[PDB]
Amino acid sequence: GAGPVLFAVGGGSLFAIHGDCEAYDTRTDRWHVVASMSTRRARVGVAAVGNRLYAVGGYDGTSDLATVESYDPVTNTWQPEVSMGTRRSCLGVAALHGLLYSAGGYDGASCLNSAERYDPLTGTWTSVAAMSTRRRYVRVATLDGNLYAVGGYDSSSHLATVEKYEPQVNVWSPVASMLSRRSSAGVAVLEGALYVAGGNDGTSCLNSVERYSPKAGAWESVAPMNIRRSTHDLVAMDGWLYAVGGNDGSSSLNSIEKYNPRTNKWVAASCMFTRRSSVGVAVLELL
Ligand SMILES: [Cl-]
Ligand SMILES: [Cl-]
Ligand SMILES: [Cl-]
Ligand SMILES: [Cl-]
Ligand SMILES: [Cl-]
Ligand SMILES: [Cl-]
Ligand SMILES: [Cl-]
Ligand SMILES: [Cl-]
Ligand code: NA
Ligand code: NA
Ligand code: NA
Repeated sequence: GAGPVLFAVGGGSLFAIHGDCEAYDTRTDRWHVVASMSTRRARVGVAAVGNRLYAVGGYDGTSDLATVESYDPVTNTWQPEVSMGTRRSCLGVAALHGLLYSAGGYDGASCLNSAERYDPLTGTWTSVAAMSTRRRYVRVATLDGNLYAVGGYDSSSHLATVEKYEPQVNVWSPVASMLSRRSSAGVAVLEGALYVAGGNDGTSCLNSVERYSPKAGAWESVAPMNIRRSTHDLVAMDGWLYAVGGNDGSSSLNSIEKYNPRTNKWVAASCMFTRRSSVGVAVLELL
């Protein structure tokens, strides 16, 4: 065998919030329309847990959502799940030891530093230790058994700071700060390194990319993307990085580019049907 399939869920465009979804087949470089969600969700957290898709929170054009829904690729369908304790748009979402974490975001009034976790067996959310920082527009990714919360926006500054959640003790700890301030960046783990691509640093949309090694605890610059992207998403697929959707500062992107770390190079791929900024992305193993 089963191969990786990329899923672009929700997002927005000019004056639009999407509920539709599409899937990218790496073998054929082709996109396929898949089941639409029950709710329109942009700025949604999307994570794969148990080879099932979870769309967490988001913004439906009027409200910041607490609701969650789930995608079954076998039947190609979505279903409701238990809602979070907080409404969260612009959040980070990741899978860790089989549990689904939601960190940071915006509840309609404040930038959140809180976090909670979902056990899909019991369908239950429990709060977890809060981050040291309010992190709107945060991204979250799992590396070596820890959660990494990357950049974001407290109510006033764009952040270059990073935290990591240790679940053995339920504690957030600082991580070396990135070389750049970034909100709405794309974040993904590839061959043991945490890649952060694009984002907005408070001044412009970024095409720069950096990566973090936990062994050293150090950040290192990497080839920039071909297109400046904020609110896009980043995912690891079959040895490559895929940067999906986002915004170049004016137009919502349907563009896709992929990063080969052996050549340190970015190359375009087949673009989506829909333009999706603040899009959720995840990878399933399917055959
Ligand atoms: Cl399918
Ligand atoms: Cl976002
Ligand atoms: Cl890992
Ligand atoms: Cl700032
Ligand atoms: Cl600075
Ligand atoms: Cl990833
Ligand atoms: Cl390859
Ligand atoms: Cl375009
Ligand atoms: Na806990
Ligand atoms: Na270290
Ligand atoms: Na490839």
